[PDB]
Amino acid sequence: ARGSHMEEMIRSLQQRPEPTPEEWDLIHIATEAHRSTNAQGSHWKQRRKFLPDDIGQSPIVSMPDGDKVDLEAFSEFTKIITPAITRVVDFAKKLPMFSELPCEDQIILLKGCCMEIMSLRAAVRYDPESDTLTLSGEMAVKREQLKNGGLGVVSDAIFELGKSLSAFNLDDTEVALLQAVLLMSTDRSGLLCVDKIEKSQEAYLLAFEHYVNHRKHNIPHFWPKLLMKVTDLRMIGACHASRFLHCKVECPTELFPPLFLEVFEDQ
Ligand SMILES: N[C@@H](Cc1cc(I)c(Oc2ccc(O)c(I)c2)c(I)c1)C(=O)O
Repeated sequence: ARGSHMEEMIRSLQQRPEPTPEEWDLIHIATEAHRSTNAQGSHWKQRRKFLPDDIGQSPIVSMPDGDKVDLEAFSEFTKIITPAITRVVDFAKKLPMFSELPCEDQIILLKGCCMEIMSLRAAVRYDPESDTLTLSGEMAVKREQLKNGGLGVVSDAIFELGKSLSAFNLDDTEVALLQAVLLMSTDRSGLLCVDKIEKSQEAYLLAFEHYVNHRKHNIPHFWPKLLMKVTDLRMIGACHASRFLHCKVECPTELFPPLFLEVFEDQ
């Protein structure tokens, strides 16, 4: 019927496929890679400081879509963006299927997912009571502030994602696997090792579907619902890439930290 008598008893309430031992090892590695690079781990809610409320209310630099930029808010956010980008690279480097790619492939994949991953890490720290996001576990920001400091409607999409993810009760492994599925994408141009990257994505997706089955979440249809959030995050990444091109047409390079320009000054 099954396996041994013990195995069937332990699996008695399981229906759905659980992770294999090899998937559990993949899951453990990705979870630890995320927790060792996710800032302020559990400490974030006490240790975050609100962005002063008089910053972000003065958008005066024009943009093509008519959502203007407040340069002082954009400066406060870019001031802390280089350590946050650096943690996404630290995370990817800790995944063996990423670190074994050619160096050129690893840079293309990191450029392709960086905003998706930093937006997910802000959105999972949405706080319903203050209606804020937390940036790098330290800066609490209101919708108006993040919208006027350069993101424009991107910030609304991240807040909407953050508010919707509260009911999903994601744990650190789910966040780490959504990050690995975002990272291991072949939807980018100029990759060499396409088949290998697709195979990794498929291994991460299936470990992730089996870990979701293991967790027995209390909202129904959890796995497709979570896939639809991955799609929302890729839309957020595309919106940000379009918006960042416009930033650079409008504003001088001196305002953009070198690593921020490198990861996104892109297509
Ligand atoms: N909160 C994340 C890091 C994180 C840091 C920052 I600054 C963010 O804001 C952005 C992002 C792109 C931009 O062009 C602008 I202007 C502001 C976001 I959204 C996320 C972490 O915990 O790693």
